[PDB]
Amino acid sequence: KRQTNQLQYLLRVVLKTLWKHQFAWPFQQPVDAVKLNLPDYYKIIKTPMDMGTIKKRLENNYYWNAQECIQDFNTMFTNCYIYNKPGDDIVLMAEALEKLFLQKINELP
Ligand SMILES: CCS(=O)(=O)Nc1ccc(Oc2ccc(F)cc2F)c(-c2cn(C)c(=O)c3[nH]ccc23)c1
Repeated sequence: KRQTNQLQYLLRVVLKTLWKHQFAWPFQQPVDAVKLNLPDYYKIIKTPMDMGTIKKRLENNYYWNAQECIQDFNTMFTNCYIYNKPGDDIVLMAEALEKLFLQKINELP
């Protein structure tokens, strides 16, 4: 049986696949509430999360384990579902990314 590190797999396989997805671009940096005109965002969302922050955490030895990283991805998706209206384009984009994420995480070593 091959021994492959879970956090390494999360960086090189999982994050890489999601980052390249056509719907990844609104999730590659923190939400810019000022430019997007969402003045209530940082009041409703208490733990903001994005793939750019996850990428930095994976590169800067932040995570204790793979589950702490998985929680950051889940926070990013649920923040989107909490803030935005169902049926909004951004929600449809997050749902497609979350479906791909769950597929990739099923094959985690
Ligand atoms: C890179 C971060 S950014 O903030 O610098 N750029 C950025 C650009 C577009 C965005 O969304 C859109 C998507 C598809 C459209 F057709 C129009 C949009 F505006 C969002 C965006 C992200 N997220 C997570 C939300 O929850 C959200 N709610 C409302 C906007 C958003 C963020």
